[PDB]
Amino acid sequence: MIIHIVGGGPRELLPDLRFYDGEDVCWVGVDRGTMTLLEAGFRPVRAFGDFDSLPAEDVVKLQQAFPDLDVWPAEKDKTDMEIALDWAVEQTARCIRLFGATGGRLDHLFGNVELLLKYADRPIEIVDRQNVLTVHLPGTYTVMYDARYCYVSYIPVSETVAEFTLTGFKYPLTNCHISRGSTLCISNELIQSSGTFSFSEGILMMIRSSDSSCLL
Amino acid sequence: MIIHIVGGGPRELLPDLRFYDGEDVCWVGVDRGTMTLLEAGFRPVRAFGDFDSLPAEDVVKLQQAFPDLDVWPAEKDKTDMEIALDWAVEQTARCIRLFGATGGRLDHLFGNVELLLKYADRPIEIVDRQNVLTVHLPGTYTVMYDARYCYVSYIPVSETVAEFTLTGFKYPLTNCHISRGSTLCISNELIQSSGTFSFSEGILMMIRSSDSSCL
Repeated sequence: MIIHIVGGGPRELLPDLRFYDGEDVCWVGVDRGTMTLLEAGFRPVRAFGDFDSLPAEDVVKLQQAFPDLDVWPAEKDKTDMEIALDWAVEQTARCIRLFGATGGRLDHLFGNVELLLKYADRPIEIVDRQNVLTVHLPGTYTVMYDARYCYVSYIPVSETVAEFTLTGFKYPLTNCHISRGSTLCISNELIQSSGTFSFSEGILMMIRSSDSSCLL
Repeated sequence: MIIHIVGGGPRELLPDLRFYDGEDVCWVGVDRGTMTLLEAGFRPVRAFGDFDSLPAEDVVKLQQAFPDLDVWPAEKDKTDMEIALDWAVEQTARCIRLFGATGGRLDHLFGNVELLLKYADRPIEIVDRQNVLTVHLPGTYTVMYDARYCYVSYIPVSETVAEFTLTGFKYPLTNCHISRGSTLCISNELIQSSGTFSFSEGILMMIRSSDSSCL
């Protein structure tokens, strides 16, 4: 099972959700992200937020389409994405992806990254038309060739990240010691069909991205 | 002196740069940022990056009207933005602002935030059409009401931020202990003409922002 949560960030930043759809995918709406789901003809198994966050005409379209929708109201001192994710991480999904979680007010993106950090031991991705962002605890992880992304960047979240090691990339790294501030960001490119990154200590962010140029 | 660096992030995210120009402003181009400056009619005192990195017509357009532009090539394991800021920080400027540093590839944004952190003792802002993002070491800081921004958020960068205190805000805090992962993001609003934030240990990010619900 895979859980795809669609929040209410700027809409031009969303990928085409049809390419993220599949029979193991359960869709969840957050704020006006629910309207995006309706437009794709997907039924959210669940939605989170208040209806004040949608235009009146949109609420009419939503309740018309799904009169029985299970909506969970906004909670004090928590964002709608947070309550959605708090629930999602209890469902034993193989992967959770957050869409509509980037762009606009930067405190939203950064708050969302803090959620990934809070749940660093869970498989959660932030995804937009140009990026997939993930955070990781020590271990060994795979990276598979993906047409959507040419660039890979690693950024230390913890003060240090020990024994950082890459296989399959343009620039090789083996047992590299990483200190935040001294190492700002490591840029690289998956050259082989697949590769790994691993580290023994700390907390590490990976961003795989693309841009207009990325069409090699 | 004020240094304004224009990078190559999505053009639509830039505020109107005319509002950020001044006699004391030295503009600096990074990547495609240089084209944005030329279109705006501001000649950069210096540019960072390679011409290979620019769209074909742009290299003509730039080398055609501004051939004497002082361009400094990319360096080893450093972004163009990095080398530009490394230089800017050496010039003893009162303020350094990075435009075209948000949106698009998020590795650019996050890498730029790491630059701000390396230089946390320096007055540097990341700015776009909806945000001003700064990072801060222990101290007491004044925040001035600004019509452009009706939201103010605080996010811990260090594991802990100690003795965090707000004065002049809609949701007050006094001598609060902040733990990253446990306090994810402090949303707020400045409700006086000036307010303060202070903390005694750690590193704290401030984001002042706006959206369509700012009156």
